[PDB]
Amino acid sequence: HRRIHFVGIGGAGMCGIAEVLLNLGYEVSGSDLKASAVTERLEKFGAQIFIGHQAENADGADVLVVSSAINRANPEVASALERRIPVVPRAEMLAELMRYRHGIAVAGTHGKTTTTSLIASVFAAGGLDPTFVIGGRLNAAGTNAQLGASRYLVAEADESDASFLHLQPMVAVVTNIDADHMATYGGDFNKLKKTFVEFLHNLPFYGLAVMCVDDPVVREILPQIARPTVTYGLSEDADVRAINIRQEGMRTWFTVLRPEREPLDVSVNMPGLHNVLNSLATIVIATDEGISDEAIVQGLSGFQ
Ligand SMILES: OC[C@H]1CCCCN1c1nc(Nc2cc(C3CC3)[nH]n2)c2c[nH]nc2n1
Repeated sequence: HRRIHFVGIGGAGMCGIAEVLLNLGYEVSGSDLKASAVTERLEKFGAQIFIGHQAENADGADVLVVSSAINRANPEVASALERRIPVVPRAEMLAELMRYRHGIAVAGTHGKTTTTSLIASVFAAGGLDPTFVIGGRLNAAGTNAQLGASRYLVAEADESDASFLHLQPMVAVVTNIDADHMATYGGDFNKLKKTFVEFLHNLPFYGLAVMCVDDPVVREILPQIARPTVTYGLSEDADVRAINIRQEGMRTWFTVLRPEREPLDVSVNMPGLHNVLNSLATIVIATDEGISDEAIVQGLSGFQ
C-alpha cells in the first residue's frame, strides 16, 4: 500500500500525520471543505488536495484516514467501504508513525503532556529536533522542516485510547497509574493494571522501560516487566533520584543522582514535586540516549 487519503486533511491532528507520511515517502492525498494555509503547506510538500467531498477523491487510495468515525454520509468513506479499501481512524494512523522512528512513548494517567514536552525540549537542546505529539497534535521546533524529519518521535500514550496497545516504542515511560479510565477496561482496576504491563511488553527486548516507583502501583507491577528497566523517583531506592530540592522564585532546584555518574545540579521553571518527577523521567531517557549534561541542563531550565 502506497497512497494514503485523508478525509478532512486540513483540520484536527490530520495535517501533521499527512506531513509525516510525506516525509516517509508515501503518496498522500486529502479532501477538505475549504482551502487553507494548512492545505497549501501540504500541497507544497507534495500532497494532492481536493476541495469538496466527492467519491472520486478516494480513487487510487490504498487506505483512508478519517478524523472521527466512519460516516456513511461522506461519499469518500462509502466509496472506500465498497471497494474494501481499509478506513482507519486518525488515532491509529497517528500511533503507527512510531514504527518508522526511534519512538519514545510517555504513558501514565497524569503528567504525559509536561513530560513529553520536557523530553522534546532536552532532545532539541541536544540538536536532535524531535517530532512530538501532545493532545494528538504533531509538533517540532524546526518550523520550515517537515514533521517527522528527526529520528526521534516522542508521543503521549493514553491508556484510554484504542491504539494504546499498538504503539511500538523503543522507550516507554510510566509516570503513574490511576483509576480515571477504569470504564475503558470493564470498570476493573486490576484489568487497567494488566494493560500497563501489556503495554510495557510491546517494548523490544533491547528497549527501555522508565518507571516512576514513587507510584505504588507502578512499583507493584515492576517485577512483571521482563524488559530492561530504569526506576526513578524521590524514593531512596530509585535508580535515578532527586535530592536537596529547593527554590529560588518560581524555579525549582535539585540534585539528580544517577548510577555510575556524578551528582548533577539541575533546575526547572515549574513548581511542585510532580515537575521534579517529570524532570527525572526526562533525565533518565536523555541519559540512556547519550545526551550531554549541558543539553539536559539547558533543556530543563529553558522550558517555559
Ligand atoms: O501518583 C502520583 C501522581 C498522581 C497525580 C499527579 C502527581 N503524580 C505524578 N505526576 C506527575 N506529573 C505531572 C502531573 C501533572 C498535573 C496533573 C497535575 N503534571 N505533571 C508525574 C511524573 N512522574 N511521576 C509523576 N507523578
